[PDB]
Amino acid sequence: VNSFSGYLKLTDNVYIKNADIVEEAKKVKPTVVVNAANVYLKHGGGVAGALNKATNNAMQVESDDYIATNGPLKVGGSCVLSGHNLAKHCLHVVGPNVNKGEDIQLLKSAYENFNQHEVLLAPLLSAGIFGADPIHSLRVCVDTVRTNVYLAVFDKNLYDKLVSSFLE
Ligand SMILES: CC(C)[C@H](Nc1ncnc2[nH]cc(C(=O)NC3CC3)c12)c1ccc2c(c1)S(=O)(=O)CCC2
Repeated sequence: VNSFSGYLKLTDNVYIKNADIVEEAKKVKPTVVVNAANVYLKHGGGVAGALNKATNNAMQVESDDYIATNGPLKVGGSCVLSGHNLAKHCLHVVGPNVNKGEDIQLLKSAYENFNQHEVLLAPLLSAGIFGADPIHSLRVCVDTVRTNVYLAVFDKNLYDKLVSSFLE
């Protein structure tokens, strides 16, 4: 139903909340939930692990069948698969992992995938153990995405830092 609540409005199309993306998906029932995926769709840790465990491993089983016949994605690319019990669809987006040496310029391409969907629930791409500067990831989101994006950031200190930095 795309019924989002409790978000701060940063721009006319970008919203942010201190929340777990899994709990937001259960409450909102969005048309699209974004996963911060890797190229072979191995959802072991972080955001991808939280989403997969909330589907009771259905997301990993579907992702393994997709990779067996289609092979890996590219950095900056995306794949629409089922959203299972969390959303109508899951948009698996691969942002660059700068801690593993990948190019930060590809973060723009990663966010450009969001423009194919009118409204999305999403994490902050390439943050956490992917190592991108989170303030820079928020700036790329704001400058690239034109559709309605609801960012769930599950860390109060990081949320407060992002909001303070944006309001400078
Ligand atoms: C910056 C984080 C606060 C954020 N995490 C989250 N953000 C929003 N809903 C979440 N639910 C569980 C989370 C989660 O990370 N759960 C683990 C047990 C810690 C979580 C996040 C944002 C983007 C990325 C990652 C992590 S990652 O997985 O480290 C690498 C991929 C990019």
